[PDB]
Amino acid sequence: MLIKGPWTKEEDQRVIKLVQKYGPKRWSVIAKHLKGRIGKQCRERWHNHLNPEVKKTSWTEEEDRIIYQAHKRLGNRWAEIAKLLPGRTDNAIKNHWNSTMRRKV
DNA sequence: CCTAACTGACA
DNA sequence: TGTCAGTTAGG
Repeated sequence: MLIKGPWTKEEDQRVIKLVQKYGPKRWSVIAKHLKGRIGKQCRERWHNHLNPEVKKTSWTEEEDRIIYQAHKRLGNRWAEIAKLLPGRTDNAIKNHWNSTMRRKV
């Protein structure tokens, strides 16, 4: 039967409302309503740039300058960079770098 | 280039 | 259980 695979439909529609109600710090409970997409699955879709709580402004200049600096000293510490960078959680700035800025300017 | 999607290791 | 560091997948 259908299980795992891409994350959408009865996936976002759940975490999307459950996060705005509880918050991204109860993945253990959030998971219970996602049927099989438990524990980590919910976190995977989220904590990146999905959070409707942060409009998809994306990288351009005022943010593209972050990786160029933040990574230059704390790149391998995406967790703290992300914390000091509201919006792009510990995943957006991580994959962005290793795809877009994969040249360590 | 851009976000999404997951795994292994760690706190 | 959640986070932390890196890699993978589709558009």
